[PDB]
Amino acid sequence: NITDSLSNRSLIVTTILEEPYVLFKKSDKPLYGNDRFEGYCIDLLRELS
Ligand SMILES: *[C@@H]1O[C@H](CO)[C@@H](O[C@@H]2O[C@H](CO)[C@@H](O)[C@H](O)[C@H]2NC(C)=O)[C@H](O)[C@H]1NC(C)=O
Ligand SMILES: *[C@@H]1O[C@H](CO)[C@@H](O)[C@H](O)[C@H]1NC(C)=O
Repeated sequence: NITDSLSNRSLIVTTILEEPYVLFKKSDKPLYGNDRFEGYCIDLLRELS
């Protein structure tokens, strides 16, 4: 239950925008916050969250 173990833990992740791991989100209208990104590391961080 590592899903239940880390609640109430707002964490801050930084990254570098050069990779195919993170190269924003492909859409006509830009989103904001964590939802404006996509890639290997972004959906990987969504999987880990
Ligand atoms: C986040 O905070 C809430 C506050 O309600 C926690 O909920 C309680 O968590 C404890 C265990 O830490 C349980 O024993 C209680 O039954 C829960 N409810 C009550 C009555 O508060 C929640 O678990 C916390 N989440 C974390 C820290 O991961
Ligand atoms: C996590 O907790 C849930 C309770 O809803 C339980 O069903 C599940 O088996 C737990 N996960 C592990 C790996 O024990």
